[PDB]
Order: sequence, then structure tokens, then C-alpha cells
Amino acid sequence: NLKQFKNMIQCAGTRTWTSYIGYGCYCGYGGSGTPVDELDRCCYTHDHCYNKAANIPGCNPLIKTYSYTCTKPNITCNDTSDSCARFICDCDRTAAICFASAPYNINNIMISASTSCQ
Amino acid sequence: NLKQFKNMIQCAGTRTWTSYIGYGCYCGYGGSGTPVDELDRCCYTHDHCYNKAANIPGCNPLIKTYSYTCTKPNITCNDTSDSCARFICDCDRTAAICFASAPYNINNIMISASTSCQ
Ligand SMILES: OC[C@H]1O[C@@H](O)[C@@H](O)[C@@H](O)[C@@H]1O
Ligand SMILES: OC[C@H]1O[C@@H](O)[C@@H](O)[C@@H](O)[C@@H]1O
Ligand SMILES: [Cl-]
Ligand SMILES: [Cl-]
Ligand code: NA
Ligand code: NA
Repeated sequence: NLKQFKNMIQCAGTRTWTSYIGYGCYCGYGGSGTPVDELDRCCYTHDHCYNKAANIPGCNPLIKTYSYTCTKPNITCNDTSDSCARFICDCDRTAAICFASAPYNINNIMISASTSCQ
Repeated sequence: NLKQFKNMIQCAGTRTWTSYIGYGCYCGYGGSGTPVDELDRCCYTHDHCYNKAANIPGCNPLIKTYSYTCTKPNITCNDTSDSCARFICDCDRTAAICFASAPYNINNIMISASTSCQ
């Protein structure tokens, strides 16, 4: 769930989730346009992942609690049987790791209303 | 913001926000397919409204705090000047009222992974 994703974010990286509340065209809620950079592409992918999670029975991305461990900076998704849990933990882990490895361009904070995301 | 939306939901209607968390193809996070009914239709519109809110400078639909009053069952958006605030309060108020007036089809809880949301 979302609380687990937040913790994964600071497990794998230096910046916490609040850092990605308003970034580029896709970090945070919804979004449109072309992801402006690597980080924004991370968010773009996560969004789609969550939206695909719905196609799984009894699976709501924001509230589904999965099993995972953090051995800072390593995240491990434990689920195998519970497909919804496993799929969503993967969405979140992938994003958390993507955020950590991607550069954070301060120039791209607050651009969603600009020509960039059109 | 989201906490305000949740309170508007119970201001305007009898059901609270949790009964919408997993309804149809669009209530709750993202979604796809055709909205199955009136209520789902409410959620579909609200999702898009939030999407558009992002096209506004310094506007994040989930954390943006606006001004509103509840005189159960009436919701009033007070903002005029703060365009982001006013827009978002409108999205939420519209959704809150829509939810209240729409029938709730228990048959449509948990269908997002079924042919229905295809
Ligand atoms: O995708 C992230 C976005 O999804 C929503 O459904 C919520 O949970 C929000 O808190 C969050 O900002
Ligand atoms: O990350 C936000 C996610 O929220 C949903 O409610 C819809 O807005 C989707 O279009 C969007 O991808
Ligand atoms: Cl397992
Ligand atoms: Cl005002
Ligand atoms: Na997004
Ligand atoms: Na939705």
C-alpha cells in the first residue's frame, strides 16, 4: 500500500516521498504530456503499474498490504502466492529503485502547468 | 485536499468515502474501460477533474487545502481568488453530490478485473 511505498522510497534512496509530491509531469497525482526526464519516466511507469494492478481481482493499489523487507538500501518483495501483493510490491520496489538512481532536476519541480506537460 | 474530499463525501451523503474505495471501474485509484453506472460515472469525472487541476500552477489535487463549509447536507466552496483552490473544491463538491444522488449497486463492487472494465 501507499504507506509501504513511502517507506520503500526512503529505503532505497536519499530523498523521501515528499520530494516526489510535485515533480515533472507524472510524479504525484495523475499527469499528462511527455515525462520530462528519467525521474518523471519513473513516475510515469509507476502510474501505469498501479492502474494495471486494478486488473487483478481484489487488488486496490493504495490499500493492499504486501510483504516486504528493507535492509537499507535493499528492498525485498516476499510474496509469491498472493499475486496482487506480489505485483504491487514490484510496482513500488521498481519505482523506489528508479527514483534512487535517477537524477533529481530541481528545474523540473513545478512544471505541470507549463508548456512542458502542455 | 483528499481529507476535505472525504469529509465532503459524508457531508453530502449517507455513505462515507470507504464505500467508494473499490467500486466499479473508476472509483478509487485510476481505472479503465467504460464506467459501469451512474456512480462509476461520478468517479470517472472526478478522476479527470483531478487530472486537469494539475494544469494549474502550484496546484496538486491531493494536498491542496481549500476553503469550504459543510451545513449537512450542504457543501459550499468559498474560494474565488485562489483559482486552484476553487477548481479543486469544485471537483470534490461535484463528486460528493454526485455520489450522494447516485444509486449504489452492490453488484458493481469488485468488477475492475472482470469483463466489465475491459
Ligand atoms: O498515485 C499516487 C496518488 O494515488 C492516490 O490514489 C492516493 O493515494 C494519493 O495519496 C497519491 O498521491
Ligand atoms: O497517479 C494518479 C492516478 O489516479 C487515478 O485516479 C487517475 O487519475 C489516473 O489517471 C492516474 O494515473
Ligand atoms: Cl508467498
Ligand atoms: Cl476568495
Ligand atoms: Na502520477
Ligand atoms: Na479512479
